[PDB]
Amino acid sequence: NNLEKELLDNFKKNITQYAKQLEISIEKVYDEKGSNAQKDIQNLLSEYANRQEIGEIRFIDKDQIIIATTKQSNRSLINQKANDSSVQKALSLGQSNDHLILKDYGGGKDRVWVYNIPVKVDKKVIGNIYIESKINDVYNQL
Amino acid sequence: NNLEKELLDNFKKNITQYAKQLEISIEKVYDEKGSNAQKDIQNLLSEYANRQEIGEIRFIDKDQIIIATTKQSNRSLINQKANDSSVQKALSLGQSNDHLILKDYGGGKDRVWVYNIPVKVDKKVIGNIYIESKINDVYNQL
Repeated sequence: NNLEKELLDNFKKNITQYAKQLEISIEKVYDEKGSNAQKDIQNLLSEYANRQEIGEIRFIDKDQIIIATTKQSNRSLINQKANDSSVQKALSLGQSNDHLILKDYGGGKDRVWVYNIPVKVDKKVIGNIYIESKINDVYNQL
Repeated sequence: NNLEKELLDNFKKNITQYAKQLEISIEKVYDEKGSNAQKDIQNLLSEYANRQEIGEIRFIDKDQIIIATTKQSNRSLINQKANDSSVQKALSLGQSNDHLILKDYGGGKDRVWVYNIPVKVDKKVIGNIYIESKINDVYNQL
């Protein structure tokens, strides 16, 4: 019955927990590790991207330039501006948001759950983690 | 100064990217192409082995039998068990690892960077890609 509801909740919870870990790890690049942060960020992102349920992670800085992406095909978007309202809102409001979108990666219009989490280090919004997660597979694992 | 650091990072990045491509290609043998997989695996491995900076690639299956190797001299190790802890750990933990070892291929003890990447197809660890890369030449190209 509502195994479906628990499956989606658990999926949501995992993603949020991933995203928090990634946000803290990026803070820790500054606060503890120091100090080529883009490289440090790209590596962390590409690590986290290794979950099958994550389709893409990007890091968009406070000037809204994309400085890392985990997708092969979008590497050309690195060092470009991000044309995205949910990202601008996170950068501007300094709070997280999530939303569903429809995206055709080439297999059909897929249900994708986007999560944005601003990265705030010592009182400054330095950027935003943008995550596409494959909420589709929740119905596949269902 | 730290041209050295960038050279090693770039070397590491390339190898990781190779290994990911090879892992996906082996998944795609099952998911898309079908269906004499050992032959399919040996060919892919021997293809990828064509980079000068790759010294050997082996594929070790979940039972830890070596089913492909790109080295002439080790062809006798094909269809033998792999006596290797970094391989067992990848198969068991289902995550990638890397490590440095010292290996004398006959020219002296060389610095070799080993990368292991488990191959997971539709939720099963089916095996592990083991790569020896010639981190030595980074200091030669240096």
